Amino acid sequence: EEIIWESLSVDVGSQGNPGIVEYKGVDTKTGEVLFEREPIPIGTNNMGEFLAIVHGLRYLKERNSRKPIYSDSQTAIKWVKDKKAKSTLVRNEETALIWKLVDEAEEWLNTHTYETPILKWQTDKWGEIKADYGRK
RNA sequence: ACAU
DNA sequence: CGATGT
Ligand SMILES: [Cl-]
Ligand SMILES: [Cl-]
Ligand SMILES: [Cl-]
Ligand SMILES: [Li+]
Ligand SMILES: [Mg+2]
Ligand SMILES: [Mg+2]
Repeated sequence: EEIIWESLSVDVGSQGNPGIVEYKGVDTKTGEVLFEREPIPIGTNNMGEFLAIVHGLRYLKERNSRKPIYSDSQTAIKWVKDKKAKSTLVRNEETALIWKLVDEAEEWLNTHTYETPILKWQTDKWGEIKADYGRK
């Protein structure tokens, strides 16, 4: 398995889980940050991974790009394939923002088409995904 | 068990 | 050590 360098890599980072969630997408080859979401006060790791992939799909579609997306999240790759994010996070006023984003991301997937391959980054062979946040 |  | 997920 060769890395597909002509691709977009996404990943989540957080302070607490559940906690403050952010995510970003980078050029897999150069590491250039192509988008980064403003921190969301309360969410889960998997919600952030999910939003990161969907944002990537929207980013590539808008730019007429056929590049694949790498994610390291087994969970979020499945959620995108299903068009359904099966998060356990409670719905309350503190989690309303992220739940609105998740609901809207599902809605986008149910109203648009894409051919973008969503690929599992093979961390065991390649090391950390290039969008990883690391340690604070 | 696997993945974050 | 615990949390989010299949
Ligand atoms: Cl978002
Ligand atoms: Cl997977
Ligand atoms: Cl591909
Ligand atoms: Li990740
Ligand atoms: Mg990471
Ligand atoms: Mg980390």
